[PDB]
Amino acid sequence: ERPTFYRQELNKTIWEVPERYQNLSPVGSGAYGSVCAAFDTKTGLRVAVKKLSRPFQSIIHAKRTYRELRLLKHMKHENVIGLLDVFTPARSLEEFNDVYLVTHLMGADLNNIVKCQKLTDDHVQFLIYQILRGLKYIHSADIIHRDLKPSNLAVNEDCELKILDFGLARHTGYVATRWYRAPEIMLNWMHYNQTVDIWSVGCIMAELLTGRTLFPGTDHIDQLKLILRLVGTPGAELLKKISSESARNYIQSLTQMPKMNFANVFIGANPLAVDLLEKMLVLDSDKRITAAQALAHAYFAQYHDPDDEPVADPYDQSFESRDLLIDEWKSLTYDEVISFVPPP
Ligand SMILES: Cc1ccc(-n2nc(C(C)(C)C)cc2NC(=O)NCc2cc(F)ccc2Oc2ccc3c(cnn3CCO)c2)cc1
Repeated sequence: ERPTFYRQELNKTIWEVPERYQNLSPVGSGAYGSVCAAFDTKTGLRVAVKKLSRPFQSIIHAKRTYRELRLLKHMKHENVIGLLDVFTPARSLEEFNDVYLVTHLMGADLNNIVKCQKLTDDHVQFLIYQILRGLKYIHSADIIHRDLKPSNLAVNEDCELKILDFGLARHTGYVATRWYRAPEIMLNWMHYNQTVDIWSVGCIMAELLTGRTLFPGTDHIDQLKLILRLVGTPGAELLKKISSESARNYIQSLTQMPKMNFANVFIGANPLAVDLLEKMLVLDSDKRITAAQALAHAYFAQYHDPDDEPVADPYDQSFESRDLLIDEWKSLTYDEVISFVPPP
């Protein structure tokens, strides 16, 4: 049975939602959509609702819409956002033009937790453990997040964490994606692997330990300069792996920089935290630690449980290779909306 919908304007966006979702309030807004917090009067819990902006306006938007809904419908893990509800006011494919996605509202993002709580080393252990646990699951579905940063980590007052991706394309509480980006993806060095996300985790962990952005570059050139000042310039073995000629010629043109000893950078940190950082912030991603390996690191001895670090069910990404028209991406999305089944 179709719920009763109501309409409401909030910060210039028109929201049309089932009456179960009330007290809508803004969380974030950018070119691709907006997110509000609300109260779900069915369950008595707070939820976040994402409305895609004109999701079938172009091929790239239609495919993004479908990708997000496919992925959110698949994610079933404690440390990753999951889909509580997906709805449209439209009563048929013909009038389907808006998609809304619903998840459990977490207290805050990882930035706001730093303002509120004083993160001891135990807190850092627990928070990074959960990121890696969620990343192991995500990577096991052959998915790379690519956008990990503190604003994409949702945290409650109990310091329980979930990975999400706002996906709104915001630019200047601003947190730049580039500050957490591995150099090999930022500069298109080579066909990169899943451990670009581990680079991001290292940057986040560093910031949780020190209170400051590890590499706050103002553009990609300054970003790389800041990175190489810590980890040193690529040596011969890694340069040869930079298969982009333009990228390699640029790196080879820079003044060589020595690698720093992280024990002298992260003064007073748990030695095991320093050791993990040294394994995540490896320039050569063939040598960078994976999420599964990092979960086994002695830094996480208090939390690590190999029988409770689950992997994902097989995720069918054959849609990624298809070249479809807007109306075809729209119809596949509509199918996925209609087939959704709430979790129990
Ligand atoms: C084209 C594209 C775009 C994105 C993705 N993508 N990829 C992932 C992976 C699996 C890779 C991590 C996740 C997603 N997408 C989202 O995470 N979409 C956000 C979302 C979805 C909802 F259904 C409802 C609200 C949403 O936004 C929020 C915002 C803040 C929130 C919550 C909760 N707490 N808090 C903190 C404040 O209290 C939720 C894939 C493709």
